[PDB]
Amino acid sequence: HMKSKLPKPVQDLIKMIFDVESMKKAMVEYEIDLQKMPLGKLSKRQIQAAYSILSEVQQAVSQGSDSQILDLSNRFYTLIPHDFGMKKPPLLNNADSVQAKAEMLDNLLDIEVAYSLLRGGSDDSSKDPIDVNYEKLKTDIKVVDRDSEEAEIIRKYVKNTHATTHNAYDLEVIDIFKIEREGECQRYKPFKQLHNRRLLWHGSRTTNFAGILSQGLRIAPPEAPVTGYMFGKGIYFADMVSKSANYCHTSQGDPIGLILLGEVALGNMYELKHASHISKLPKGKHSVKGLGKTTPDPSANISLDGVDVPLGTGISSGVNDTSLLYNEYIVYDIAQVNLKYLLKLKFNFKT
Ligand SMILES: CC(C)CCN1CC[C@@H](NC(=O)c2cc(Cn3c(=O)[nH]c(=O)c4ccccc43)ccc2F)C1
Repeated sequence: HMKSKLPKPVQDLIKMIFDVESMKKAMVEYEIDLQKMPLGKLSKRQIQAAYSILSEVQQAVSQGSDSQILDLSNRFYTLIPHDFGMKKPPLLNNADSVQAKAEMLDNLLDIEVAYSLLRGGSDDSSKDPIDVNYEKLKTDIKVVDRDSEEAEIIRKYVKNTHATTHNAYDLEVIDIFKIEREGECQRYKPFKQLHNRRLLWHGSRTTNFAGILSQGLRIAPPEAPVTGYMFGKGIYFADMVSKSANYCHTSQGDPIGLILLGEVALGNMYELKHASHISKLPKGKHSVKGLGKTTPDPSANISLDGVDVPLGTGISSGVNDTSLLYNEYIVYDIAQVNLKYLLKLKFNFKT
């Protein structure tokens, strides 16, 4: 084949996110049986069906027995097969079981998109598959220059917003990509001049990124249990890099992770201290802010293309009885997100 004229960082990114064995490795982390439910047999209607059974388990948990829960728990394992042998699988009887399986199904939908792109489309042996798979993302990916002003700001945002409670690792920036999804700037147009626009982190495991870069950051479907998410079904961001970095699910077994920096139109923020499982904001509000105990220093804010970057060192917020150690931002319209950068990170585990 032609050998591909993309930059080397962009080629390694494409290899990373379209890695088939990594998708299988991700599925087994959720205790799924690849013998019964392999990567090829995965589909949206199976995942939505599973979401719905998880919504029924939510219902029984919220109204209190282990007799009826058994039936609802088993119907979930029917739709998404798990690897337990001749088993008796673990009972899904609490809020944690609902949250845990909801976050799995979240990941399965992103993996299904990644694999469907991979096994959809055309097969040209004369083209480099790195180029072929790059075009399927419908995203322009350019490498940011390490001496640029935007690179200095971004590295400082990584540097300053690593929390003391997440000091089992620290992060090196390997590559900084400027990204532009097809039609996203057009979709963002109603919110482009809205007040309180902020550059915020979104971390996910590397097997989600083909899905994210093709479909954008999305909302979990109607079938999904709204109790499974702390502030309901929206798109979640953080202003502390380490908080988002944790959702990469790096370890000593693959700490090369990916993380987004997106422009989020927060507007009038509906501020909250504790969990509120809502599927629609109160009138006049454009986002939720989960109030953190710690927050980046408001006086040390910096502008990048007219977008605030909260890159100050973590200080006390003056908020008392909150569930959250750090801030949290949620939007419930996908048009309020415009993804600007993607960072490839280097997790130095000190344990
Ligand atoms: C399931 C599939 C159709 C894609 C639908 N969503 C794309 C966005 C994905 N998930 C989220 O935005 C989300 C992500 C999390 C966890 N999370 C997270 O994964 N990364 C973060 O940076 C983060 C920051 C603050 C709080 C939570 C974070 C919790 C609830 C969510 F709804 C699922």
